[PDB]
Amino acid sequence: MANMHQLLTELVNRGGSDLHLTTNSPPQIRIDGKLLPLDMPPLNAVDTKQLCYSILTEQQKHKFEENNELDLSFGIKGLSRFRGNVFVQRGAVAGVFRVIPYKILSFEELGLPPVVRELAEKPRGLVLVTGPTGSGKSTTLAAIIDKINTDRHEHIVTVEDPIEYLHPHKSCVVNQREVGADTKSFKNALKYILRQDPDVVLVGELRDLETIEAALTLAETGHLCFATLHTNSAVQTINRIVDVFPSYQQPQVRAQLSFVLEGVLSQTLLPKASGTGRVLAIEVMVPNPAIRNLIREDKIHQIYSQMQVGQEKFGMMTMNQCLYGLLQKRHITMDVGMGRSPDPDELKQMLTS
Amino acid sequence: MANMHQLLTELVNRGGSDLHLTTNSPPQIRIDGKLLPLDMPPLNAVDTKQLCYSILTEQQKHKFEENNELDLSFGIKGLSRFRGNVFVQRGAVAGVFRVIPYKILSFEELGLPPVVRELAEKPRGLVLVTGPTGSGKSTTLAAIIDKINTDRHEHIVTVEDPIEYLHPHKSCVVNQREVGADTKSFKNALKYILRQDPDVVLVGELRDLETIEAALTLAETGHLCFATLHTNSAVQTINRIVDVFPSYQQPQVRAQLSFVLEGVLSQTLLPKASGTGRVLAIEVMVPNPAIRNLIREDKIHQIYSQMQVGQEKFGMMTMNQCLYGLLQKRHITMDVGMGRSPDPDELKQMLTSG
Amino acid sequence: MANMHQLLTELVNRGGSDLHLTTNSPPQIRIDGKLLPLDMPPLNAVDTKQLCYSILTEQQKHKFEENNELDLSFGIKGLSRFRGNVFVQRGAVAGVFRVIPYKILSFEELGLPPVVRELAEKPRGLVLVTGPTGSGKSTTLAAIIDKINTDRHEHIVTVEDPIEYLHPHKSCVVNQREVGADTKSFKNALKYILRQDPDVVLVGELRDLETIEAALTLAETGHLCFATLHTNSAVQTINRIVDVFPSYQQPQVRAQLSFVLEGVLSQTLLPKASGTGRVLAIEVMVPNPAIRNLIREDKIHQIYSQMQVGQEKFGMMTMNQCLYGLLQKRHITMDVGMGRSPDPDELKQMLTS
Ligand SMILES: Nc1ncnc2c1ncn2[C@@H]1O[C@H](COP(=O)(O)OP(=O)(O)OP(=O)(O)O)[C@@H](O)[C@H]1O
Ligand SMILES: Nc1ncnc2c1ncn2[C@@H]1O[C@H](COP(=O)(O)OP(=O)(O)OP(=O)(O)O)[C@@H](O)[C@H]1O
Ligand SMILES: Nc1ncnc2c1ncn2[C@@H]1O[C@H](COP(=O)(O)OP(=O)(O)OP(=O)(O)O)[C@@H](O)[C@H]1O
Ligand SMILES: [Mg+2]
Ligand SMILES: [Mg+2]
Ligand SMILES: [Mg+2]
Repeated sequence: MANMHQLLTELVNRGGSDLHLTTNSPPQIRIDGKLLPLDMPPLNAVDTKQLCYSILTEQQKHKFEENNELDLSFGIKGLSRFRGNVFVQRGAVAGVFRVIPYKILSFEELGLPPVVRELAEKPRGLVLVTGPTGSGKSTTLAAIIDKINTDRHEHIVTVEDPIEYLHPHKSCVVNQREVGADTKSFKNALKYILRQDPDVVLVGELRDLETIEAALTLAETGHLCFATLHTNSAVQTINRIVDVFPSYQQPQVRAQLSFVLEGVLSQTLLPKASGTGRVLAIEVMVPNPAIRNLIREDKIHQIYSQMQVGQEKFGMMTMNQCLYGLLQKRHITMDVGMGRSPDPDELKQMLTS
Repeated sequence: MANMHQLLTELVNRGGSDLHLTTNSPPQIRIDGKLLPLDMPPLNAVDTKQLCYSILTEQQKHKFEENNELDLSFGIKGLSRFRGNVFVQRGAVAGVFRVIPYKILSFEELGLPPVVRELAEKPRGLVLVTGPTGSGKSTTLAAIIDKINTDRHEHIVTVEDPIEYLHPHKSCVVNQREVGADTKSFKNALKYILRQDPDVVLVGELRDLETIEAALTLAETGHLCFATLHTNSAVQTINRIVDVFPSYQQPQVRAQLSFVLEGVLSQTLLPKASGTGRVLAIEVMVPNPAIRNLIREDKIHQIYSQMQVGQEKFGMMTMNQCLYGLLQKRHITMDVGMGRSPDPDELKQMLTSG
Repeated sequence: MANMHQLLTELVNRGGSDLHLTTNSPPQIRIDGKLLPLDMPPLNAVDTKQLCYSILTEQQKHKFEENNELDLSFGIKGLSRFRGNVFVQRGAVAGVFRVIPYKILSFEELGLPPVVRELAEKPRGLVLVTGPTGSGKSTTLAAIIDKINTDRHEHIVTVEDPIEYLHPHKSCVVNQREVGADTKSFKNALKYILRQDPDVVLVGELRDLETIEAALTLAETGHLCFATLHTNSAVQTINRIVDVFPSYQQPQVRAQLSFVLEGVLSQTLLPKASGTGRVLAIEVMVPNPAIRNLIREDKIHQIYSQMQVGQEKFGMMTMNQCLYGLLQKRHITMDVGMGRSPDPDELKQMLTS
């Protein structure tokens, strides 16, 4: 029946986030978080292998067959780019494919508050975009980087596994290195990045202690560094970074973070109240002198109280404060807002007042 | 006399849990926990090798002869699936085979309380199914996963060594990866699972620090994660997870567990008082705000007191409370209930209270 | 002169425990702990090599010649089984051989108290048989396992280096794996033993931290686990197990031990007062609720006081209490009892009262 080109076109046309191909099921697309099967016969092992192999190079095929795992990205001219993962289950090939649009949407289209636009103007520091899997983090990062590319005459370097969004040069020089092709690893790229005269660097996830140290060094040496974590809040993000280090070296890490941290964004995507589309809920922490002191004084938990009152001055916003605003504008239902609040009793109190 | 197909048929027909093949003994089938020898001549070394090799591929035969060890699963069309272990003792092949039915029983048939069915509706978090060896853990997990498969339109990924229960697609997309064939290892499968757009993940036993960290990460990144441990209670399960980490990092592990933990099930299978069959005894801990606080404040022991009074509100149940109910229903004898109670004095108090 | 078959027959016939073959000495047999030379010419290097090689397979000969060390067991039909060790000294082969009877003696013949028979009825837990080298530990373990084999319909697995006592099936299924032939190592056997549906497992000596963790896991997962240590008392045994772990993880180990421990037996073999044969002296600790609390409370030393008064209720017995009974029945002399008491002044006090 349908070939890979038609399946990916249907994924794009229907606003799906992921296309799933596996044996004994028809192709399925995730729309607004939920899977929907396409009106097609179920695939067999011949189908899944042929469809997934149709978008691989010969080197990628040999590589997938050596490990039964493969991450990759590819483009279909005139349609979209895609991030693919291919694996093996029950002795057969399976694949998942995520849409990466060629055109980056704006801050207001993505539902990002104006403070996120101001983060794109920071000359230096560490900006963290956090949240659960598939919560819009790469899309937010692409919007920020596109703004920098538009407005600055600086050098942007990204290190990606794989490269997702493409950034053609506007006013910046943008260099994008793909792990496994352009560079051997994140570690090898970071070993030479300081000799490449960067101004803005995207390093991906802060996956281990070595990557955290690289990001802290980048942010301390006069660069604007963007990174991601899978944490769910500003406080949880700061604690996660500090606590990976041995107890005797955590004082320095807290001091470094207090100096270089310029923003923490924690995102989630919620189903809209209408039943179509998803809306962004975001917690924003922008450090002020009080928050930087709390970090140095090892009073990280008290940062949440500072965020509750930093709305007008610094554009800060707790997750519950964002859910409150989404509820008053009727963008989400009460069940969705409550089922997502990190503290439902606090959000209840905010409602009853 | 009998061939492997006939021996596995008797295993299934008799409701046994395991078939044992070893030299100088007839085939034996474990029924309700106790071995029963079949009315057959004892096997010799030729018999044990031939019977076990009849259910192996040539690649599996080569690997078994390379290591004198082998785990595997296989199916017999129209009968059942089986998990097998082949080994060598006294210079001869030996084998044990566990039944894996094609049909997944319901919560009611398995003796699982209604709170277990509500765990299958959880959209995120960490659910732990614990207990001793052969206590029904994989069967409970299959029942929960079959319920999710029936009710949700989500992506379920399992990593198994080997794959036991097979889950055909219902309303979910179900991908099942077998270690050693589909994926190199648990570690390699977990290295890529976040790029496979999952909603529900089965990771197997929390074998080491690395697997615990993977399961905690899965649970906090928006997924429903199922895993097993060989601990015997909810409190012992929480302590086991925290205590594997260095002392300075246990605070973060306790904070993570307090956020993501959605359920701990600890099971044991007991012989029925009727003499035929076994009955499930299960301790259920479902975190409420009080328990999550106790985890963060490093007061894990005080969780047991919360479970004693959380029956009506949250469906919680200590093991002794489950044993009490089984005794009231006359499913088990007093000796069996007392002999398996983790605190016989408490169960005695509960019985002679009124 | 005499061949290996005749030397091993003389070892069996004279009730010896070990036969020694080395150059410039006649064959010597250990009877009741003391060596006695046989009335034969001294052996040379040709003799020792020929005698020891007569009981080796070709693979064992190549193996011994590669390492100058070899542990093994073998049987002589109609006579006995034997555990052998072959080594090299002064450029020549030497060998020691221990008798392993085909018929396992009963509890009363071995001098084991009735509480040891009750340990064979335990459904689950950890049972430790401890004592110095050659103190009867394997023989006690074989008697317990034979009782389980007789009375239960369960699965017994032993891991041995090498297999000593053979256990033909009675009511149990008994599988015995020899390290270096049936299984690669203790570690590899223990890696798969939980997938082999065992009920009772013999794991040998708790030689390292990894083996202790395996035994604690077996005893906690619904199995009856038997293991040995070379400790001399119940308290010394418990302390040895806990103290091998780092200080931060000892709380869990004490908690595990308090849950799974079902018995500690510490044996010694003493020469009989008549001058012929040896008699077993044994310290028995069976945990009661008080002892299990002392383990959790890190009050291990106070367990000895509980054993002094647990004779009638739980069948417990300190080593000195056993020596006291052996002295009143005139089984041992005062010098032997005192020369063996771990606290001679306590045994003195028990005598003068
Ligand atoms: N602000 C947003 N509002 C609504 N939908 C969004 C938003 N941002 C991203 N999405 C959609 O969510 C899906 C995931 O996008 P994206 O890959 O950028 O997030 P992610 O956290 O980086 O995913 P992953 O964890 O796999 O790397 C996409 O389909 C995207 O169109
Ligand atoms: N609720 C139950 N009630 C009665 N019997 C059960 C129940 N659950 C499982 N069993 C039976 O117990 C035996 C073991 O089942 P299962 O393999 O699922 O447990 P397990 O703990 O995962 O075993 P293992 O430790 O080897 O992985 C099977 O024969 C099964 O039919
Ligand atoms: N209860 C007993 N009474 C008298 N003699 C015994 C008793 N048990 C064992 N023996 C004898 O002591 C000798 C050693 O026996 P055994 O090998 O079982 O002890 P062991 O501690 O396991 O030795 P090793 O440390 O070398 O492994 C044998 O000759 C045996 O016959
Ligand atoms: Mg991304
Ligand atoms: Mg299982
Ligand atoms: Mg021994």
